[PDB]
Amino acid sequence: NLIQDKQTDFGLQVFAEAVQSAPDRNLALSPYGIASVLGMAQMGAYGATLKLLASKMGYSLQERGMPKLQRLLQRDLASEDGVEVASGVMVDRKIILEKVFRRSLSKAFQSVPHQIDFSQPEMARQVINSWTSDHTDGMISEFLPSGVLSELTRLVFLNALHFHGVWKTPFDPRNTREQLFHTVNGSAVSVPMMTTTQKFNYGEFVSKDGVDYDVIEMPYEGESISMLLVTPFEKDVPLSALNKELSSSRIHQWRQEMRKISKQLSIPRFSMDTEIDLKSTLSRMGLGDIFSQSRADFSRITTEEPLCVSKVLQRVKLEVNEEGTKGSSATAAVIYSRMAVEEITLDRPFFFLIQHKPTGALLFSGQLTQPQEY
Ligand SMILES: *[C@@H]1O[C@H](CO)[C@@H](O)[C@H](O)[C@H]1NC(C)=O
Repeated sequence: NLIQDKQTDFGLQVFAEAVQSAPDRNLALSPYGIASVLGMAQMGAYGATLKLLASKMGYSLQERGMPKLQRLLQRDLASEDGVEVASGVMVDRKIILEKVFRRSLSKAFQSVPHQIDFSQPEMARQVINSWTSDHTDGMISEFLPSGVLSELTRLVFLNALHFHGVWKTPFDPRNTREQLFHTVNGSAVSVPMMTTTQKFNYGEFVSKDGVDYDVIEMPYEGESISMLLVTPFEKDVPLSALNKELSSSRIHQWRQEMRKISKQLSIPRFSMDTEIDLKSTLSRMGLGDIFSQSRADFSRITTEEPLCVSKVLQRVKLEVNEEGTKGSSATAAVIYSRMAVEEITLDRPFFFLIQHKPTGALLFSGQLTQPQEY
């Protein structure tokens, strides 16, 4: 809907700032997860800080009927098989919380703020890691490494997501082969390339800046979730040129302009485990003041003292491999055609989006720039 698209757009903007500052690195974020934590921050914000957040995000969770929308969204995504996701706010145990913040987090997120003794950073780390692990079924067992929290840490918003998908149609691992992937370096490296032929939802598009590109869709079993793979046509045009195609409306027009068509698709097998501290990106988006001791207004969290965000952290993890619906065939029925099936091989950096179709939410937005890394 309208506000789903606003969340998707806000999260893709964060994604687009992240890749702009690190064009050569593998990166997976969760637009849903990012909107979720900044939605938590909104519940605590007041005055100019609320106004700032609401204007950058495009909506306000403090407005009538909005907590129920956040809550149903969160409920629908978390209930997907394969999805383990956790968001929460961790606040120093010494701070006296306002009831309104408690009531807001319960109404929109069915959560409570988690009080942490940050004056003992290594204990705080173990407590936060165990909580995150318990709430992701162990899939994110050590959310934070040492050196992130300090004794000065007061308020942390975090989101953790692991996703184990099963393709509707399995890849045959016997069809997986070492083939060359071209990095932004110009260098070529040989990696396992999974391959399959099937009728694929497929479209060709051109960006605003006249860059020609394709998008191809691959469903997980159930078809509530599917991955969209997006890449420049020309092998020597960088992935960067596409950063601004990623909007919820552009995704809407991809879905109505795409049609099924036989294709031989080859894509690297890869895993990503991306940890990100979102300060630098959010500040590039104009949200720097939420981190400022002098300018941030979280009066809804506490009125007894100044308070600004210490950290906004996300960790996202997924493994993309051959696994498909058990006992299903890797291969279509043999239909003869004088039509040569076009090959699409993803042997240069590409975007991948993983979308929940009922809500339209993006569980992931990532770029693969080097398949041999996480
Ligand atoms: C590119 O630089 C050299 C080869 O040109 C290599 O050692 C390095 O790891 C490459 N980096 C990436 C990200 O492919």
